[PDB]
Amino acid sequence: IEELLRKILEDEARHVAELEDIEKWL
Amino acid sequence: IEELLRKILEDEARHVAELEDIEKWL
Amino acid sequence: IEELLRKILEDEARHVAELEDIEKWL
Amino acid sequence: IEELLRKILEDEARHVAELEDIEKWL
Ligand SMILES: [Zn+2]
Ligand SMILES: [Zn+2]
Ligand SMILES: [Zn+2]
Ligand SMILES: [Zn+2]
Ligand SMILES: [Zn+2]
Ligand SMILES: [Zn+2]
Ligand SMILES: [Zn+2]
Ligand SMILES: [Zn+2]
Repeated sequence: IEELLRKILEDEARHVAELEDIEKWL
Repeated sequence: IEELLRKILEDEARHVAELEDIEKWL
Repeated sequence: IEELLRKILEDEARHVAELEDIEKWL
Repeated sequence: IEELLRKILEDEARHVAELEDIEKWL
């Protein structure tokens, strides 16, 4: 469970950064 | 932008799958 | 923990649908 | 599209916060 939660956390954080990039590009 | 959005949304769908498995394990 | 996981699951699923909308609109 | 993306990314940031709390509770 620990490893899976860490991976979701990582990916969610990356999404914030990617979506902020998209917002700026749009 | 379209390709990046698709990668993000596919990962969001994987999060549903992973969270559902965490629910089962808990 | 159960209630919080359910809410994240719900929201992730909604994001798939919203992001697929954005993909179509773009 | 920009407003919707902002709502999504703000929720992604909340998921990091919520997942981190779940880690602590577990
Ligand atoms: Zn995400
Ligand atoms: Zn991702
Ligand atoms: Zn992921
Ligand atoms: Zn499953
Ligand atoms: Zn999401
Ligand atoms: Zn949301
Ligand atoms: Zn949420
Ligand atoms: Zn916290």
